[PDB]
Amino acid sequence: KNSVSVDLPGSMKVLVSKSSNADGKYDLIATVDALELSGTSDKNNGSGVLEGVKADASKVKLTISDDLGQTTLEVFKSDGSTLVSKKVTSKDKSSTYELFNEKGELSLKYITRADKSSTYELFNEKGELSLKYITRADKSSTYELFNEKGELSEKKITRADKSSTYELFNEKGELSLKYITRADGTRLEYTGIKSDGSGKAKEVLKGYVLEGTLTAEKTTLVVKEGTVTLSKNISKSGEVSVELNDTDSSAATKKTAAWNSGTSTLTITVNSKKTKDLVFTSSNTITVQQYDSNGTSLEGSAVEITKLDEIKNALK
Repeated sequence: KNSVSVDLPGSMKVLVSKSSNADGKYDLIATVDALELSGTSDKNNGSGVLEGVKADASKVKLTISDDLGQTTLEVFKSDGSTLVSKKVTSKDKSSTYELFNEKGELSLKYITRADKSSTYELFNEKGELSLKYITRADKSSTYELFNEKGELSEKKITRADKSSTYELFNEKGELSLKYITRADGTRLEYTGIKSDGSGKAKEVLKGYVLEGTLTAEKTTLVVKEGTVTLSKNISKSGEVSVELNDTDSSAATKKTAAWNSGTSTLTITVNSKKTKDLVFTSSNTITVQQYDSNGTSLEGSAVEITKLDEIKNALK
């Protein structure tokens, strides 16, 4: 026919006859997710109502507002009254999609908007929220999954700088696992978390992993090489303190260390002579630098550690 294709909110197209019929009306045809719909409108721009029937006897109504600014796609049961789904989209790309349960209440609601923020919600058979995933215009998000009892089972909060906190709870809704991912990608992993707040810790750094424990007061990661044990403590405030302990009583080879929290540096000494500086950086790296053989001042440049063995080597 002489028809015009018209683009519609919601990534749909309608075809509207160019010629009015005897009654002053225009025929409309449109395929939406493979299904052909049809209507007759008194308007000639693509607005109006189209209808179609699916092979499962479901009934589909598309309503297009006068100014083409908004479309409503409804899916009904075979009675053409009981709702299955409804999708409303605007010209600015904002849209709400709703799926209905046999009760006639929402089982799913999903809004996606202009700035590309969105909210996705599932509702259980009680009418209660069972999952919520919200994404923001800066790509931050929060995800919550609840269990049948309505307690939290899984939670992830992701920030705009890409840092995140991921939590898993057991079947009683108690915290079991927590991953804290930093903005730079490094991670603190807490597993086997117990009622008393202690558990296993790992810090995942770029190239290597430290292991340790969590207690009520702090996280302490430990590297041991022979008689020497290095401990990195992270306090509740995020404050780091480092300790070195050497079970070697030999005055000639025993390591002792002095921490400086102002410079986040542990200085190691052997036989009254400084041997190296281990610096615990705000960038979640560890550098090692040696002194000269008199122990007077640092030589060379600091080397950034990328493997656990390098830490071990520094403690020999």
